Amino acid sequence: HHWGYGKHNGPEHWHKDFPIAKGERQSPVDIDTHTAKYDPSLKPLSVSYDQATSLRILNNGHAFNVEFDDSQDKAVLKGGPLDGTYRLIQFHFHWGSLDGQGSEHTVDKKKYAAELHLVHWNTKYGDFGKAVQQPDGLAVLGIFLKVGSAKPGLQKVVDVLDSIKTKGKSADFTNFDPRGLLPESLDYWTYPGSLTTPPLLECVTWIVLKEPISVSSEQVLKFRKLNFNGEGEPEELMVDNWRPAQPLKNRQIKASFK
Ligand SMILES: NS(=O)(=O)OCCCCCCCCCCOS(N)(=O)=O
Ligand SMILES: [Cl-]
Ligand SMILES: [Zn+2]
Repeated sequence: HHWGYGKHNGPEHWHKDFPIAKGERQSPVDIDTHTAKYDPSLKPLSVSYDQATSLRILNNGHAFNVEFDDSQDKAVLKGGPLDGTYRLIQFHFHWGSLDGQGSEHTVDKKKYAAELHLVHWNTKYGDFGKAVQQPDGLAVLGIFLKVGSAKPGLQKVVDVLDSIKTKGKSADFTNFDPRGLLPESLDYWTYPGSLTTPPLLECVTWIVLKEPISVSSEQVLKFRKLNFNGEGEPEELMVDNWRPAQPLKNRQIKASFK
């Protein structure tokens, strides 16, 4: 009985094996655009993905991960609410069975068709492992996806999904440039949160971009063709692999824009 997104192992069940699920700084959260406050103290955000090196893509039975070589200081995120340097280790998506849902974070309760998460760990901690043991060990850049025009930079990921249909499958995936997944504006909302999947560790400084990127219906449709199950097992389409908004509690969401 592993955690998942179904009726018996979904988000409402996670708290049992991971009690932190009802903790003080859980993610995602609804972003009330009116209560969020512009924060002058925020330094401009710096996203340097020019030397990013993807290695492979994997279907972990929950979503698919495009992994990067974080052994050197290549793809890094800095500035903004962040202190020091954060290194890109991987990115993945959360999407729905329908365009009307899929994103984890919401803006004034609005749910986007999907959400992109670029995961980075604080280099002051050496590696990813030691970083997820720190309140500021991680920084995740979240980008909303809506259905409309196709996103050219995403097609390479799309055409490769066929090779990793089922849980456990992986395929080499080099030279993928994540800069092709970024919207025009770096305007964002930021707050202290956690991983949205178990172990739901509260080590994350979330940075959610205001401007969503648009992908085509055909692109998101292929995401939906993926499987939760492993090869040779009953087909369970990989859809609605998103955790709903959690209590904001003792927190304030700051805006990088006025
Ligand atoms: N293997 S290790 O010791 O180096 O580290 C274990 C960490 C376990 C947790 C891994 C979590 C990885 C991110 C999952 C998605 O999070 S989200 N959706 O972006 O909030
Ligand atoms: Cl199901
Ligand atoms: Zn995620």
